[PDB]
Amino acid sequence: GEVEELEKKFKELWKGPRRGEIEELHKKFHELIKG
Amino acid sequence: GEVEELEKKFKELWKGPRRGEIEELHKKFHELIKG
Repeated sequence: GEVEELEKKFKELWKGPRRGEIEELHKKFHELIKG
Repeated sequence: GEVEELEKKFKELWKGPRRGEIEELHKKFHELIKG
């Protein structure tokens, strides 16, 4: 197990369950790890 | 199950397994869902 898990949960939440709440979390990830 | 799954896998990959590869994926998420 490496990072393929976080990526799969990503495209799986946009196409399946809700979506607006998912991309909202992505914005949080930008303020979570910065760049 | 809603979005708490993607968030947990997030902070779990930074603090546990590798990390540089995780934040790298986050950049991909920005080009994955745009804003």
